[PDB]
Amino acid sequence: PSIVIASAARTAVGSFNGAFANTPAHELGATVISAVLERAGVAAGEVNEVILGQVLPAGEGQNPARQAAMKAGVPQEATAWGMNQLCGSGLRAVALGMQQIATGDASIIVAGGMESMSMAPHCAHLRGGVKMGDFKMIDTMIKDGLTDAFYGYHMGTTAENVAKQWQLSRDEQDAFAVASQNKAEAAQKDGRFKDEIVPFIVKGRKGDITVDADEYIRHGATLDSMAKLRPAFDKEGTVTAGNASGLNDGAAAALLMSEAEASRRGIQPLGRIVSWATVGVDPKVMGTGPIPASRKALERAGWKIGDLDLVEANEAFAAQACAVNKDLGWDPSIVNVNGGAIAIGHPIGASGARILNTLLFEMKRRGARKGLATLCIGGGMGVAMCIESL
Amino acid sequence: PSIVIASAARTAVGSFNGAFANTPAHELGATVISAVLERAGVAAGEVNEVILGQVLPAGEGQNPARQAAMKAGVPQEATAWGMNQLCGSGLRAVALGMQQIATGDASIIVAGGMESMSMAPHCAHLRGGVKMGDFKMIDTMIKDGLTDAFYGYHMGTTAENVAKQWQLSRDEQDAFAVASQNKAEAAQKDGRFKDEIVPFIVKGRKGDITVDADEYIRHGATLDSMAKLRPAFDKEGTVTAGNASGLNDGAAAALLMSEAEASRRGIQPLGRIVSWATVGVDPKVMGTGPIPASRKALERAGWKIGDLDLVEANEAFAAQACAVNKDLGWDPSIVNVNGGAIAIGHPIGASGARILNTLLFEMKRRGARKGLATLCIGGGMGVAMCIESL
Amino acid sequence: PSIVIASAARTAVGSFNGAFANTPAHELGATVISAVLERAGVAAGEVNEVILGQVLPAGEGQNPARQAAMKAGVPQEATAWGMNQLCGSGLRAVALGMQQIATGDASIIVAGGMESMSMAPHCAHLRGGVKMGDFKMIDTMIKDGLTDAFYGYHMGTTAENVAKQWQLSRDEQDAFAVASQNKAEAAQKDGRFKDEIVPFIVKGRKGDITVDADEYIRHGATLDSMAKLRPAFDKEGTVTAGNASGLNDGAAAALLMSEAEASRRGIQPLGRIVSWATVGVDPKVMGTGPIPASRKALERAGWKIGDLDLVEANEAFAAQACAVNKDLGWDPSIVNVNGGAIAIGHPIGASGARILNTLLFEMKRRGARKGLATLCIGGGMGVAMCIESL
Amino acid sequence: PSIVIASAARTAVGSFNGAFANTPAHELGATVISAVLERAGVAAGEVNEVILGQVLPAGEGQNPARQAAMKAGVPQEATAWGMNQLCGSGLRAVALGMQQIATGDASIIVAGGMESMSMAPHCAHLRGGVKMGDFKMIDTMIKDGLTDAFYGYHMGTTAENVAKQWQLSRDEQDAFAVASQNKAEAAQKDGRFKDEIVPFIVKGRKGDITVDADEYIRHGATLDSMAKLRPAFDKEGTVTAGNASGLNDGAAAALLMSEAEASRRGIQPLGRIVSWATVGVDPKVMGTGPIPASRKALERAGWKIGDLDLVEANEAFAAQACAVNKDLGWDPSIVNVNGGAIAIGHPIGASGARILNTLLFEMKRRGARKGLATLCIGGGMGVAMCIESL
Repeated sequence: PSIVIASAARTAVGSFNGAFANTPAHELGATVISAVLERAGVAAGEVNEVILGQVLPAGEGQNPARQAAMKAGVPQEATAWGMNQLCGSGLRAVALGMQQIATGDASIIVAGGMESMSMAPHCAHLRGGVKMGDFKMIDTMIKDGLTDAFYGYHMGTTAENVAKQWQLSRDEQDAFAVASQNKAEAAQKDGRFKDEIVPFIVKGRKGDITVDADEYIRHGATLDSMAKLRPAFDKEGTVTAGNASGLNDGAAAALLMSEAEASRRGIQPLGRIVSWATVGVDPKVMGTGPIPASRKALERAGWKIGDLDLVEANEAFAAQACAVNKDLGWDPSIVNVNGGAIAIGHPIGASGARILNTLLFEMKRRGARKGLATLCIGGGMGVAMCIESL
Repeated sequence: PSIVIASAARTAVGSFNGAFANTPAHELGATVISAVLERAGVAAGEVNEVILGQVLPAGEGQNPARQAAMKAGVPQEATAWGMNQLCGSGLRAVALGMQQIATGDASIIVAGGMESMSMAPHCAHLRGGVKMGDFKMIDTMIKDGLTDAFYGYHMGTTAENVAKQWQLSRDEQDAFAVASQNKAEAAQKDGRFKDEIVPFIVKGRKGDITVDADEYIRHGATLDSMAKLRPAFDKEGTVTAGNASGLNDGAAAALLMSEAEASRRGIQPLGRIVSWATVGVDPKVMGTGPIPASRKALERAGWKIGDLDLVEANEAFAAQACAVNKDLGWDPSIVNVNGGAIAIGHPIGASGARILNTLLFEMKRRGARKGLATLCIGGGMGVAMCIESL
Repeated sequence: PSIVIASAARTAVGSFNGAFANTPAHELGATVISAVLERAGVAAGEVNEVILGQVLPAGEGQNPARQAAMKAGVPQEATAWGMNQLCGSGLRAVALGMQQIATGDASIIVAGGMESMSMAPHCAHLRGGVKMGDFKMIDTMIKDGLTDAFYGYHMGTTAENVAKQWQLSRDEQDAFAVASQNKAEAAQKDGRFKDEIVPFIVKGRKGDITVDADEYIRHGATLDSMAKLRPAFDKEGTVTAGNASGLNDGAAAALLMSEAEASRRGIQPLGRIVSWATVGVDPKVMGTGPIPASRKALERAGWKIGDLDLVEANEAFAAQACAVNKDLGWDPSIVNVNGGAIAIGHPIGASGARILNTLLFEMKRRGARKGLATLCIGGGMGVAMCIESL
Repeated sequence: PSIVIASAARTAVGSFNGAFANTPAHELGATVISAVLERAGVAAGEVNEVILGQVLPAGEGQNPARQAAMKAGVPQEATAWGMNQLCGSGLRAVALGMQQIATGDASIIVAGGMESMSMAPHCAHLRGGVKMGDFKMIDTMIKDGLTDAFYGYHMGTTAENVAKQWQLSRDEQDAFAVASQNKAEAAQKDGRFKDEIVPFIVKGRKGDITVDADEYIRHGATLDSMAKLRPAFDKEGTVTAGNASGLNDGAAAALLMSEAEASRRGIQPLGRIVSWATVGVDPKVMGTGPIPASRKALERAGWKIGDLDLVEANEAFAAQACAVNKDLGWDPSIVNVNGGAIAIGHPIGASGARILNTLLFEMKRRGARKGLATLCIGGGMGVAMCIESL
């Protein structure tokens, strides 16, 4: 079996409690579902199934994958579900949709992710009732999204372990950070993010606001302002708000079919899924995930690391990203060419299909042939996908 | 590729705020992951992935699939993820595990679902603040678990939708409920749940307790206690607490590998998987989804309805249970043979793997060669899976 | 001016989440207002104002004193208000009521207090929003009722402070506690609380229940059972759940008018208010408040300590009650002759009027001429009142 | 006995979730206590008691009046208490303080009120527990401050009741409202609130901010802007956000002593308390409370309405302030000469002391001999006080 991504689409990535602050994740998904359809020239009625990565759906109601597909004009007769491999979710769902077609269970899939970190609620187990004493209202964003369930600290603490252990300085983390911002700023101003970003309409009482730009990219980000910041997690540490990714909203997806079905319907695919892999790692240093995963991926495809023409390797933190690129040995000038998540955002469920978009459209936009994606995952994992142009 | 369930186990279904009142989902899943590896005689180090359905993880921490897997002693090596096709999750998880192996993406999987409806919290989105006025704390079990996202009403009102369309009166639904309970109270006492139940140790402070019995099986269910219950959803309706399944906790799973690997390891499998399907229906009448799903999977297997020796059609509601039995027309006597969910419980995320357990052990018990599981799903879907024994 | 207490009444004191678990404090208040009126032969239309101490009114609605007055049939032309000097409240309200008559502003006042520690809610300030991170739902009973605002610790710690200062052993404290229980039991059995208690009807759904006995009094309390408790505030402490008072519900009040008015009406009053006083102490030793307050009240009356025939010294904690008794040196045999708050309970805003009721009805029973009621107060205060029989 | 007001002060009145959005009421109180002391030349060590009206103390900790006293340097030997007669509180407190002096129980009292409507929390009674389903988090500001407990509707509905009863047009109410704003703007600009206001320093991480101006007063308020507003309580009503007072934070107080004691110390007092009164009315028309309370206060003083030189009649709503003025018939030109609560705000427990401050400092500046302050009260009450210059 041979599967292509016929088309791809993402919302812009919103900043925490910003442009999308009150926008449910499935709203962002419904637009992205309609956009991949409209891009490939496929009708909504032809979709066999909608898969959406999503980490924090508490309070959005029954199966927000189905809400997203239904709002988007997908018929009741198709199916829809969500899944969760954390930061890996958005790219994994694409691998899961790829499997759907390989087995002869579906022909055409919409796969990706969607997150609204903004709309994640606070929660408390209250059925027994609280006879007396204070109790906690738990921020599900932190608890279920960013906190290690075994060691009880933030993801930023796992980045410190990795920084200490590869001997990455506070200066090196900030230089990779200021670089990521600079490459994103240059790309946005260069209209490199136009093709992939589908504009989203935030409906309001005293005004509709059209959002088609990444609002988290800081313009003119310097080395002086970076170096002034405090360590956010470790009191004598190195990882900061500046060289770490942020809390963000967005959605992103890809319409998948068999290669020959694309051809039939006169589509001109953005890429061909040659391989994928997920692998586990020690939770303390989850950020190194992308090393074994990208090496399993590459083995599965039959490529050496030096065959890749372009890479998106997620920037969860400046610490881990640098360590991944140090290990893998790929030319840093092909990595994250239009910047990284430190500049653009980290909408967790969406993140993997958010970079799938950036790589596919840049593979298009420079005539690259081979190209990989990879992301570290909390609790100790990595995921990757190899993509070959047609 | 031919894929076989080498083993299968499940916790007892627990009552709502009962024996597993304060037991998180991943503790029950962790018992279930151990008991499948123990029964097959396969170690945890051999497991590539853990795939667990779960509808209600809010509050539980990052990726509880990974938590259940690490507490099982499946090493950091393997990966693990959660997924959500609502009541269908537990069985879909099995189909997906089967998919990982069919595409050569892995060797050995443990697929199923878990659910603590008891531990599901109240929540509200409070980042914007509430400048003034009262607000609602939302019961996530109801909002994300049981309430249709489109018409905004509970699944017991979709059972009024189906009860009117197939003219199923109150005396027909009280007949199916008592007799599910009677079949369920006959199996539990006669030991027919023994094999498929692994006991769970509810760790306390002043007394460890061992649970190993479906506590939600009321003993001596008469028709006269059934007919005096008031309607629970529509004020002049036919769906009461008596002719519907309840809120419950539990976990349920299966070890997957190729037939040639089980054949290899000297494992006599519970059964080969021959097909599966999932189909969407009108969300108003969501309980008719097993009808299309059972028909699609029966075609993918090459079977007829008459070929089936044993069947689990999950009893979400008495209305929709008699609606699938009427349309599909299979012999009533070969279906939900040991009773069903009205009598056992409805642990949503795990319910799919709960009935699949019951099928595979009652397929080994009576010498059935063919068996279909199937389930209705909120938002309007169904899932089916055909199993032949070896 | 000479002001008398024409009549008094109180409810039984309810155990925490016991008989009165779902009864708003103003319902208890309304019954006691009705009772004082009946008992004095005074009509509700004759009341000028109602003054009710109440520490924990959150969620009860606008000015619960007014709610109580209105429910009791006191006319809309009268007025009502609440006040808060913590445990001193119910007694202070009586002094404030006396002052309305002394200054010629009113003729007829109903004064006392009311409290439902059970119905006190959890709260959080949510207007600003909680942009990110956990937050506490605060138990208002603990925070506004029982925690010192300066040192941050519970009243129980102030008790340890006094235990250490006065070198009071765990054995002396436990003895005092058991004595309280045994006195209260004996008094209850002999009918000594009948005159003071007005029965309260708890209106249900499946039956009304009449409460006319103090439910917190433990019958057959043993020294052993007290000796086996663990310290409740300091892990190497002496103050326990046993030798501390409890968390309780109740109301209590007095009807006041001038001595000349009672004579006009032919009323035989329960007592003349001869003096009162309130004084501050260090918050860390707040249990000592009764010492300066009592001495100041006695000086104002022109009485020596030895002139007192009966004393109600409130038992917040055994440690502080023992310190008070040691310092003042009054004959312990005339203090709390029918037991105290360790046995009976501590409904904060009501307590001072609860112990006035006990003192008044006992002084009548035994023909005692001179009495005194006193309490300690959180944050370092005392209140006392001198009463003489007519 | 003859009691004087030796000195007075208030904070600026803050807008809802404005300047004082995160300032607990006792911090504002403490600044006002320090101020009255400074202004009278009286030391904190000389204060016997502090009495502070406060409607919304939930979550603030034990007895915020004590907390305010202690922060201001008032010794632990003094006492303090809070009280609640709703909007009447901060004026009622002054009368209560007067009575402590008249009955010989104290020499020096600090009395007024304090309120942080901004900091009032949301709450819910959670001890029994929520077995299942949604429940309400109740805004304590609305529930305990602004909702009638008998009729279940907002104070603004009682204003509509008065508007209908007195036939007061939308246009008359709006004219009154604009006049209030324009009078307050003029007084603010001319420096008339400087004498009464003590500046309050709001402490901040990145800057302390001094607040010495009433921030709620609208500059350049137009009749057209008022006329365009929608009714806020009744869809065919007349009462709007514009012609109602607002939700506000502030504190305000008076230092009291005997006339002879002021003379001993060489203090020129702001006024002698000549009389006070409080009376009840029907809760449905609570806005009329000032009518019988004022008449009763004047009777007690031996004054005719025509004898008054200046009046502060608090403006909870235009409708009721108009009714009061029409009934009493005092010259509108001497009422609220510096504007009123519609413009300045309505910090509920502080308001009666805020208007007394405004009355006193205006009497001083214009040499007015006789003054009256009055407020309406939720639940159907009025309070009034008569003041004469020395």
